[PDB]
Amino acid sequence: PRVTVLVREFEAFDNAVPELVDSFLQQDPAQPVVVAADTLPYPPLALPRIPNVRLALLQPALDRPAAASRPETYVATEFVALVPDGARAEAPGLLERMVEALRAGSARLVAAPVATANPARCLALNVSLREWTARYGAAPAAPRCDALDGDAVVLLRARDLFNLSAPLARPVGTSLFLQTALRGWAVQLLDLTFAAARQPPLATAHARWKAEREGRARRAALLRALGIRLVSWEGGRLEWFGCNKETTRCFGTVVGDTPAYLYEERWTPPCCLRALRETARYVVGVLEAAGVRYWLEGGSLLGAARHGDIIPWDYDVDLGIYLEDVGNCEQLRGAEAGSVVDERGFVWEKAGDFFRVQYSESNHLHVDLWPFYPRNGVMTKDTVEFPEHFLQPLVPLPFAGFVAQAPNNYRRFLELKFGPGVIENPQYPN
Amino acid sequence: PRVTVLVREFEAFDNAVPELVDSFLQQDPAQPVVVAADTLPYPPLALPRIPNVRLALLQPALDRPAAASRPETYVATEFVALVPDGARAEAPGLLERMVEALRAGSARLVAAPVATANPARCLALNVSLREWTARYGAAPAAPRCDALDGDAVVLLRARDLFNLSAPLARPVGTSLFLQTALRGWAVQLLDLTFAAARQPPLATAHARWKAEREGRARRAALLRALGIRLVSWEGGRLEWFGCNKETTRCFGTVVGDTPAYLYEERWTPPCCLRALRETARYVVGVLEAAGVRYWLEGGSLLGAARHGDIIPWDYDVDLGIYLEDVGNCEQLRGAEAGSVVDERGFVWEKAVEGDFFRVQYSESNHLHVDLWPFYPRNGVMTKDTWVEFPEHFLQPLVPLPFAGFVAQAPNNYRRFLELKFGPGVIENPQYPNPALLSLTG
Amino acid sequence: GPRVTVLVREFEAFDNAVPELVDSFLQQDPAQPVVVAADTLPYPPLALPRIPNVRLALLQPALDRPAAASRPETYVATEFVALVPDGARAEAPGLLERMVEALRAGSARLVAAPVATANPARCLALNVSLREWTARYGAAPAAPRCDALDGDAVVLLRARDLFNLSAPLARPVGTSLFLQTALRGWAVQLLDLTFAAARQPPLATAHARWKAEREGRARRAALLRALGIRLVSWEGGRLEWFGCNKETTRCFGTVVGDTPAYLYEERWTPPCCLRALRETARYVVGVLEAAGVRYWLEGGSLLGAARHGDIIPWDYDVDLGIYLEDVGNCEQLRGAEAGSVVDERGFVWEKAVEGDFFRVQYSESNHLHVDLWPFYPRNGVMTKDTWLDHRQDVEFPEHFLQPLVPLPFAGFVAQAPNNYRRFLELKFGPGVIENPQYPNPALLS
Amino acid sequence: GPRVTVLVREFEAFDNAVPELVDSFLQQDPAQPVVVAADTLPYPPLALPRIPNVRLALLQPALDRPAAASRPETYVATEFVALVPDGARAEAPGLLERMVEALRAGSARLVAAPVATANPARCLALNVSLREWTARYGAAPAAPRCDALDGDAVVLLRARDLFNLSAPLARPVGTSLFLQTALRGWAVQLLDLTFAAARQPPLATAHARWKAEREGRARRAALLRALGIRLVSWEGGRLEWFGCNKETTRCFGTVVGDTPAYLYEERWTPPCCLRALRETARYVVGVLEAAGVRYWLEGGSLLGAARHGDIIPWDYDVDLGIYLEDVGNCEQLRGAEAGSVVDERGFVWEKAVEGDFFRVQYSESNHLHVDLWPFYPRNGVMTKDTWDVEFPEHFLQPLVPLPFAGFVAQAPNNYRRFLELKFGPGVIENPQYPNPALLSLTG
Ligand SMILES: *[C@@H]1O[C@H](CO)[C@@H](O)[C@H](O)[C@H]1NC(C)=O
Ligand SMILES: *[C@@H]1O[C@H](CO)[C@@H](O)[C@H](O)[C@H]1NC(C)=O
Ligand SMILES: *[C@@H]1O[C@H](CO)[C@@H](O)[C@H](O)[C@H]1NC(C)=O
Ligand SMILES: *[C@@H]1O[C@H](CO)[C@@H](O)[C@H](O)[C@H]1NC(C)=O
Ligand SMILES: *[C@@H]1O[C@H](CO)[C@@H](O)[C@H](O)[C@H]1NC(C)=O
Ligand SMILES: *[C@@H]1O[C@H](CO)[C@@H](O)[C@H](O)[C@H]1NC(C)=O
Ligand SMILES: *[C@@H]1O[C@H](CO)[C@@H](O)[C@H](O)[C@H]1NC(C)=O
Ligand SMILES: [Mg+2]
Ligand SMILES: [Mg+2]
Ligand SMILES: [Mg+2]
Ligand SMILES: [Mg+2]
Ligand SMILES: [Mg+2]
Ligand SMILES: [Mg+2]
Ligand SMILES: [Zn+2]
Ligand SMILES: [Zn+2]
Ligand SMILES: [Zn+2]
Ligand SMILES: [Zn+2]
Repeated sequence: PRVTVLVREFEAFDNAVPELVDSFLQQDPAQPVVVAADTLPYPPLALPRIPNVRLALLQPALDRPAAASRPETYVATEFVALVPDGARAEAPGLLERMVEALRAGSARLVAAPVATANPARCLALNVSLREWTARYGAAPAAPRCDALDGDAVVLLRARDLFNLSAPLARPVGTSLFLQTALRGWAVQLLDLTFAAARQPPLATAHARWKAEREGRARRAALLRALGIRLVSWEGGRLEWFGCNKETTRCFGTVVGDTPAYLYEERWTPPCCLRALRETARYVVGVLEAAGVRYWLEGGSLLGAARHGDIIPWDYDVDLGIYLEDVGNCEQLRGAEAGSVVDERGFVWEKAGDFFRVQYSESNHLHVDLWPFYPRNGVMTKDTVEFPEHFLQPLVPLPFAGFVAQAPNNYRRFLELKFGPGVIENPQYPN
Repeated sequence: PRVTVLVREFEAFDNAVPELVDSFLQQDPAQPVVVAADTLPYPPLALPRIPNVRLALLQPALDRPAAASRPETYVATEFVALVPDGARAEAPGLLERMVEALRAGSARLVAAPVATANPARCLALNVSLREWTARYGAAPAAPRCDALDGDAVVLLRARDLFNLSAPLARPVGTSLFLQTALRGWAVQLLDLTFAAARQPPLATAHARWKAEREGRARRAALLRALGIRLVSWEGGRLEWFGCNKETTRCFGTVVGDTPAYLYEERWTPPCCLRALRETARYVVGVLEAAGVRYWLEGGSLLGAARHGDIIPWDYDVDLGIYLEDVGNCEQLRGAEAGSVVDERGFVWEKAVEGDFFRVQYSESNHLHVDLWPFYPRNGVMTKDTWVEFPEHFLQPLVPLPFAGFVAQAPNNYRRFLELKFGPGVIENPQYPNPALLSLTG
Repeated sequence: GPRVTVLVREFEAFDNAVPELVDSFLQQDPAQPVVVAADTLPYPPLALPRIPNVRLALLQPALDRPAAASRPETYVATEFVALVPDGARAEAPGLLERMVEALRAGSARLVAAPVATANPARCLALNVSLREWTARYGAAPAAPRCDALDGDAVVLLRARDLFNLSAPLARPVGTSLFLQTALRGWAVQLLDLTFAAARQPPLATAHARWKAEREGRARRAALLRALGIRLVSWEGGRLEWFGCNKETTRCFGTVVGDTPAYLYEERWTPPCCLRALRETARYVVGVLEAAGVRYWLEGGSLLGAARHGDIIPWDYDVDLGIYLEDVGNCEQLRGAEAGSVVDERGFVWEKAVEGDFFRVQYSESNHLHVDLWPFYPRNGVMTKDTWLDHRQDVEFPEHFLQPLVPLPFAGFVAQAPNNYRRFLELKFGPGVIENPQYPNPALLS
Repeated sequence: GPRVTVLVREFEAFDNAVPELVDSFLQQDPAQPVVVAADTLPYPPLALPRIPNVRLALLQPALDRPAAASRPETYVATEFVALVPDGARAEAPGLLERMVEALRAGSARLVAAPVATANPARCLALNVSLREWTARYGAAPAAPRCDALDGDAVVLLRARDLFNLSAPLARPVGTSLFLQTALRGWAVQLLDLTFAAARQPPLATAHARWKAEREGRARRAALLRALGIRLVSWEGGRLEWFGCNKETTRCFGTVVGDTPAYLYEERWTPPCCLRALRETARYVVGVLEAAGVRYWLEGGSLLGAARHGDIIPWDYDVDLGIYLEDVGNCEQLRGAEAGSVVDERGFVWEKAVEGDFFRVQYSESNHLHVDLWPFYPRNGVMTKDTWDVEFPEHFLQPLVPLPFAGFVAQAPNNYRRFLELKFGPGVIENPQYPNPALLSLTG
């Protein structure tokens, strides 16, 4: 029952890794221990320079072979225990007990909380790569859970850990369970408890603040690298890791009416959908303030009728307007002379049948406004047409968080425009 | 089929990779081809959907196994030919001709220029990790060289390529030869030319500007990641990638009197030495203008006597001054009352601790010159906090080259240094010792 | 499930196939843990792959290394370890795992697989007797279950068992390992799996082979001496000696307090020294008989003869009584009164300094000896003028010498007093024949 | 409960006072832990008290013992160990306790107390250089704080420090202990406490001392060779050598791949090998000057002369150039064209296998060598018809004196230029010592 201790989560400027390592060596002087890091920690860790204790440096180097940064190559045992900074081994044979639990149970990971101020708690977790989203909540079947929040020793087989795509990406507590929950693995939070370091790290408030800030930065870089734009929690809290008003949109220019996320087998990033909703809400309120007649058009009306929202692989919003009302709103008249950035940062342009409103100068998610005019009972443009009774009157229809205006009898309208059954038969990307 | 074509250097927004792939497949339908990218290239490359053409995405991903991001997974032949975008296969048999050249010569790498506007040139390259420097120059034994500049097809054994730490780090033209030259491997530039693509990529000024901006950013990040702080051409045309007046110094706060770079088995970053030279020259200029008697002290004097420069693993500069001259210098007078940022960004501080003065390069970069005031008492220079020495060593001072200018040193400075440090200190440098440092701490 | 560290110990630095060995295992598993152990850093360089799972363990002390750096168990983190000799190659995949599975399913603590060299391992029986400094090998009665192996094999066992031995990696490992496991009652199961031989085997030339065999023979002799094996025997009767001879010193050095050093080590007289004592006793008796000197077995030599016709197994010399008036008959004895004499066979004869007796030494260098005690009849009672402070040194009635009787001793027939039971009880006490004890029980019993 | 274990390692089986030593400590505290350590069972018998707190530790492999039996830490259950030499005696009660109090309150890893023998311990400075294979001793400038002790002292340190060393009990302990602790930068503090001497001191006769010293110097020589200490010096002098010489092979033997064995050891050239190289160079230069052969320092020899007046400390030969037209002046050189020549002082002169140069080896057995490269002017350029880059003749018109290896050699004029032509700009100022990591990568 040989288990390698692997230490990955610590701060070079303030850690208790020498105590952690010394505590395991007091129980077994030949205990295999691997401390992993991206660069050589400074100030020096000053680990014991004995063969069973090794520092694994994970970044590339001009003077090292490929194997030197592959952590599986430092681990020879069947099992591996991930130990966070702040833990120490006090009683003996605790790794042995965790191994027995793993072999007895049905969960590929077992875990023991560390008696810190934040000992690990069970969590439910779903990961939807298609929607770039990870959803956390309370774990119904605890102590069997999908993920942990807080400090714990996690033990699993080395062949399971190191066949993951990113086994030691930081923060481990986020990165590991995103990968294992996606594979359908469970973690059993055992009743065993590891003691805290007798001299804990981050004792001052300044040190904790510094560490929390570095940790938030690592978590944000991790989620961006792995395609998680949104972390949501049971109870409503949202964590965003995508585009915003001062960045570019996530996918950039489209070619052939197929954005890049479709070729990645994903749908629209949720931050982009959020920016579209708020631009739809903004434009609609501007149009209504100026007394401009508008209705939902094209795919936006289709999504409104289907689920009251933007079709989740769509990437813009379409509204129709009465051409004779264009003069009623200041931004449109401005848009005819040139680009107009208004007081809220939105960008209105004509560019030349329609108008386009972009979320911001940098973020080019947009709403298109298509002007129609009644020529003789049918609405028509000049660069397909439809009867004007569909606009007399217009009906309320929930869309993108607010109440939009839609053609009356819009299901009939939508089957006119797209064919029979379009609401019930979405054209899923493949 | 013994060679796998591997395409790493191209841009998603403007490339000729489809023509490249097609050109090799027209010569052999079964030719193994791997296009490597960090993420899925957009717009779609639309490569042929055949078993011998694979798109390798090297970034880690939540739904992929470890092997998916390891490039050797995608290659099953003895050799790899790195092919830059813009090249095209025209004459058949070029790859197998390059294999024959490799087997018969002594170079680990063989290369063929691509007939673009920037065809590959043979280069010398010396890589010193201790001094964080990559020194390029003209190749004395061309067409045997250490590195190439420009477009070439590069063939080598897959075993050799994928044993490197960063075999496909971009730019390949830079990271490959940094790694192979450090190992002492040669590349042989053959008398063979690959043709250029018939529709070349990046054919507009705007497209090339975009590509060059992105390539420069990738190179700067690569050199920092690998610890190359200085790149030179024939000892000149310096390109810096380290610290400067507006940043922190490279190694930050020193703990235990041993800076971080010694644990990394290296010497002082050359950007830090450059800043130390500039600060010493500036301080000496100020002290002489104000009429302040100074001399090189400690390891600065030792370095000056040894080779006229800072000892290349030291990280500061020490000068002695006459205490009664302190009042002559505005900055030193100001430093007694508090920290002073002068006209040119240098920070002058009075040590309340050890009773010396410290001049820092900038507010953010704490590379420093230390100033040690002494005062005579019965012919012996002494101070009140802590070795004292006879005053006659200062009567007179003598000129001594140091750090690119002429400094002042005690007369008989070899005797001076020997009394301070021991006999033979000038001839017997205390070279850094990683093994010992690993043992003592 | 099973993790096995490959550990290489048996190779020559001047000529070996370790690179091929290690590379063959890396071809089956790139992260395969491999430990090469050596006493000093091999030159020319081994040039192993400088990868974290391949390590060089140096078993030498060094000024800049902790104690752990030369203890090989700190390099092995796995449950199991496989000792692999140079000249072997990993060819079939998963052989180590099949070995782990056989060990777990069997009852032996060691399992082994031959290597397809010109000398593949073979099953042997082995008895070790430290008290008699002897190792006895024979044919395996219950093959493929053995006590020892002869020849090349991969040997797999638990790290905790290997590294709890006193000298786990002493060379030659093929000798050293099974001396330690057989003494503990452990068995090695010879499995029906075969590792392939190296494609470019080491020691390809006759000259390189010949230098390797002599270096190995020197290491084996050093190992056996270090561990106190003086004699190795094989079924068929063949003997290898590793102690005394006519041309060296005797094994133990000067004896204080009647108790030689080996008895405090809980061992008996080395077999090297006993053989020489028998050769010297046989020779001296022949000289005295040919010279017409009446002699009889004395002291511990007579007691050993009465018990089992041989030297007592913990004694270190031989004693004979002679008639003083016969001394002049023997050329060596006449010479010995004038000084030290080295005779026709290299035996050394001297008249001692202590107490009016003669001593015959096996050689000039080897001081195993026969002591000759001259007696003369006073009035029917044998006597001498100077006495040693032993309870065994007394007068005795001449009728015990009239006549002498034959009695086997040390491989030949010797002359003994008649009624030698009563003779022995008179000088040692009642029941001496039936109650063996060490030369002086107040110190060691 | 006691917190120090007395440990005895330095004694001779044939003549010791270890029974008196043990008894004296047990008299102060009958429970005092005592370990006597030896490589084999001491004979004649020590006959130590048969009590649980007195133990004999035999540090020898044995067929019937567990690995732990030969590991000294196995025998020590206390925080501290006191190494006590034979000839010492415990009289004043509570001396070990004062030593523990001294160690805890000071900043030295080791504390020591002299034993009042005829050779009481003295405080010494010691610098250990593994790269130069040298131990330099001297007077201790900051006594009572030392790097090392000479003479008889009880030494106390933590068990975890002592048994963490590679060779904690290697003999003689007085040498091996402080080589290990001084290398680590640990201090020993010589306390103002004295242990008494044994009432019946061991080794009381001249003959007994003679035997003890003979085996002790044998142990020291084997210890220093095993640990890679080739040279011991006192105050820079009184050299004591433990390497190669005129009668032996050179330390690193045959060089494969132009990389001598000492580089893989992460060390530089052994000092005995450098000493023989200086002697051979001085001799060869003396011969060539007497015979009228023009020569000059060449290659790395010139580089070492220009940099610090000596052989570069990780180089292992010496290179000189000569005028080919002058070779006939020297008898040894003339003989070398016919075959190998062992001259009157044992040096071996040979004309190269292939490569047209001459080689002078230190002796028939020791192959440290000086190479001579003959050049000849072909219109103002020096050239050898075999290939040491060709160079212009004016660098030798005239030659200049240059200190090298303890004597004055001839160098090309403007040797700074000369070296930069052959090695590249700034070569004198940019020495780069061996890089073992780079050696481990490239081979
Ligand atoms: C043992 O020595 C090594 C130095 O080689 C050091 O790293 C380690 O911490 C030491 N251990 C103890 C317990 O002193
Ligand atoms: C995860 O998926 C299940 C459906 O399989 C769902 O009911 C559950 O609520 C999801 N978990 C979270 C935390 O949203
Ligand atoms: C992945 O799993 C397989 C099968 O368990 C194993 O052979 C391989 O070593 C694993 N990869 C690792 C540990 O990197
Ligand atoms: C990989 O590179 C290392 C040098 O760091 C070398 O030791 C090893 O042999 C190389 N492996 C192969 C297969 O070339
Ligand atoms: C080993 O001892 C056993 C036990 O008496 C005996 O049966 C066997 O004959 C001996 N074998 C050898 C080879 O001496
Ligand atoms: C000796 O065996 C024990 C168990 O019996 C084990 O814990 C220990 O690691 C072993 N020691 C060595 C040095 O292998
Ligand atoms: C030891 O080294 C120091 C510093 O290098 C030096 O001052 C001292 O003289 C040296 N001592 C001896 C005995 O060599
Ligand atoms: Mg702390
Ligand atoms: Mg659109
Ligand atoms: Mg300083
Ligand atoms: Mg007898
Ligand atoms: Mg006797
Ligand atoms: Mg040479
Ligand atoms: Zn977005
Ligand atoms: Zn810098
Ligand atoms: Zn014997
Ligand atoms: Zn030498």
